[PDB]
Amino acid sequence: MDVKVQYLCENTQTSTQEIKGKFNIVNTGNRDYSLKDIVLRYYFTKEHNSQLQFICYYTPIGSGNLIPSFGGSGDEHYLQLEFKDVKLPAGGQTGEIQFVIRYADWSFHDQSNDYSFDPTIKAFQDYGKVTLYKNGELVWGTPPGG
Ligand SMILES: [Ca+2]
Repeated sequence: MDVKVQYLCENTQTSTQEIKGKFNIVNTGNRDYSLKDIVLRYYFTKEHNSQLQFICYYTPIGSGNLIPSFGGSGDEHYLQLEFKDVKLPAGGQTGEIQFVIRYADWSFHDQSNDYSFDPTIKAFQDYGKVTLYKNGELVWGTPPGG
């Protein structure tokens, strides 16, 4: 009855320099939004202190309209996506948001200890391990320990 996330996994290897997959944010409710009001989080544990980097090679909403950051710590750590003011109508969707998370020094992740990693999902499906927040509330998904 509100926005939700679909996910698929591209890089399925435990050990990799790039976490890689796609998101799709679908507005299933009756209210149009601006994406500027929506926060997405993909939870993963960082194995290194090198700078973490987000890269989106394609999305229909334009990659320049994404505002990536990293937050939390330990088992609460995540990639966060925020957005510029891009309207997302009721019934609409972003379409694919490709994502890669890598280190500036090209260090290897261990994905096996990442809460949001699911290598068995190769086609988009509604996915509760990536969260959305809006208006200070959790509106989609379950965060770690949540
Ligand atoms: Ca990890």
